[PDB]
Amino acid sequence: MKLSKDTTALLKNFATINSGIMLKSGQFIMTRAVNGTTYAEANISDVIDFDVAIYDLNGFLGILSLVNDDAEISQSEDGNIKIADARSTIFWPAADPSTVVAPNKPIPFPVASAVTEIKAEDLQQLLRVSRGLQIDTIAITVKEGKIVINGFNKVEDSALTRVKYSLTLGDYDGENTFNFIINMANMKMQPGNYKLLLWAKGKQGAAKFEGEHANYVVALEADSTHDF
Amino acid sequence: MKLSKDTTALLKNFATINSGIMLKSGQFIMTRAVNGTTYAEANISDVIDFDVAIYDLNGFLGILSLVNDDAEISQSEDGNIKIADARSTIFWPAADPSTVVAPNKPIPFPVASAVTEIKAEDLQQLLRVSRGLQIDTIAITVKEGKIVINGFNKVEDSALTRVKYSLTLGDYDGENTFNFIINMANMKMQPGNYKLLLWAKGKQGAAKFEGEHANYVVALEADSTHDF
Amino acid sequence: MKLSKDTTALLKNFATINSGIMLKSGQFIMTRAVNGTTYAEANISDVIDFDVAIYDLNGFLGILSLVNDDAEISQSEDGNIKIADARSTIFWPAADPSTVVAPNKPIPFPVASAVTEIKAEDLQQLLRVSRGLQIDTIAITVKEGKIVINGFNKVEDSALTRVKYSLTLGDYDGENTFNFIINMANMKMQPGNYKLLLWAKGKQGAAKFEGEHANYVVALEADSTHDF
Repeated sequence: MKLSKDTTALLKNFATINSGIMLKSGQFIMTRAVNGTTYAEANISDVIDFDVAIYDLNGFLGILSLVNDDAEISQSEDGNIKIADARSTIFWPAADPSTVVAPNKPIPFPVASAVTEIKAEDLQQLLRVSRGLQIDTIAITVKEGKIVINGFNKVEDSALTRVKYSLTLGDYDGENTFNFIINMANMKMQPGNYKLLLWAKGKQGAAKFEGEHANYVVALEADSTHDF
Repeated sequence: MKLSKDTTALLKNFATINSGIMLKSGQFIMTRAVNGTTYAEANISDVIDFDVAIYDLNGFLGILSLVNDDAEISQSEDGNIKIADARSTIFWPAADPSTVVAPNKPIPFPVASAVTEIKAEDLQQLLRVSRGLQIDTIAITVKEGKIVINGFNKVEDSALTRVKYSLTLGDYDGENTFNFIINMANMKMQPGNYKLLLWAKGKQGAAKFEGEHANYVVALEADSTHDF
Repeated sequence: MKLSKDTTALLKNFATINSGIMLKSGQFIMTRAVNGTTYAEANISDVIDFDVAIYDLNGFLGILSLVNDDAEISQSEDGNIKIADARSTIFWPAADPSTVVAPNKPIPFPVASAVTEIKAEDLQQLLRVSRGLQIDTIAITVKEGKIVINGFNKVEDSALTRVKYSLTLGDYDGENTFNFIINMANMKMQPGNYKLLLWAKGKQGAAKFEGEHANYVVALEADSTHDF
């Protein structure tokens, strides 16, 4: 198998969600944070031709940048990974799968309670601002008939009453009410545009970021409220 | 009000002098070190439309560098700062004036004892060499008919007797003799060319670096000598 | 004396071998690591017109990068170093040879047992991979009529049995058997192409990397083997 630049760029991102990964034969990759707050999946143009668990994904990816593009990666004789360059060979350890937390088989996302979208420059601003504003939690709600994302510094407003940052995502044509709360540390989507699919039922809730390359599903905090 | 890239760059330089600042409506900014050793002022092209004190100038400038150019900065509903964009909004705390040391009035430099200049490439060399040679104090004096700047490491040489770096500005046309001493920690001018105005009356003295947008006034140290 | 950019670049690389150096009148420089494991030398195109020991080479070279290349480096009135250009003078300390471990004399590298080469690209990858794979020791040997370098992780594999990296240098037109072991920490040659000269007698052994700018000599580890 071979890994194009796009595929390694995706893997580098999944590497920020979970340092390790479980690759399975086919053109689909997926991962989740050790604590299950964030999950991500993607169909890739490259094809994986064997099942292997890589404990240090970013390390593996770095080692692939030292080889040619047409490098041929395969399963080493002893069970590891073999990267064959024009005149050189690199062997990378394959880990026992028990040392890598991986997600269960993919299940279709439910039908959305609410739908909207976020543009690359806005996701970028949201993420960049959280650092300087000490924003560690955001809430997607409705104000004056438009979906908006408010940012708070929970450590010192617990009730999320003092909005420090506010972003308008467009108009809401629904009729329901909600204030879905997300933990900023879970927003690991790679930069780019995203369709935002909000889902809630009772005390269950999740936000899906459907992008052009991958999909990210993040959990809503217990404190979330709605009338769906 | 809208602040341009040129104005925020100056405010960023002023933040190295004092971490907080007091803005007054108009097109003039000035600040002073909390210990009162260095002063700075600048005329700006943008206009400030409301009076406001900012405790953490740097943090503020980091937040402005995240919103568009059109970003309008205004007096918030609850008396703080509002940074409005077309689709986003960021709030920032406005401090009580009393909690921010600031100059009460501009420092005029009506008279000079000596006038010289320092070119941008030479000021840059001075600063860099200083870091490399632990130079923490400089001395402006006359040497064989030339105005020069000598650099020393005060801790390893209390008599300011071992010059580690020497820079010639030009020849002196005066008739006086002097040795103006400056603590490098007070050389906060941003890069550029400067007219240098030196003044000393008895146990008094100060140096003014006149730039083509901001000026700096730093006090000479007590062990300075002169025949003025 | 005036040091051109190519001499300072070489001097900067020797500094990674031994933080200090002993310069001597002539057109030749050399140095050896404090623990005596690696030796380096080179012919330079500038003339060093006087003996001087430099305790902090990197610092010195940094200083030299703040003045014009036309800078005159001379023996200070009091034994130290004086660097001077158009309008500025910098003084750098000369060290007592006692505080600097320098080589004694270029002992002629013996006839070689075997000879090969390593292209710049290969060398770079060897170093880059060694870091990513934590390869602390390499082995130069013959495999299928070819000279090859195998990298191991000696702390995690004492017997040097599991190759983690392998590079092909070229075919061995000779007919001897050898397994020359080198400690990665001694591979300090600056980047470029090199002629590899390997030599061994009994329990004696060393490798000389012959480059166009400079030459590096590194000893072989005790565990090396050969029938030369």
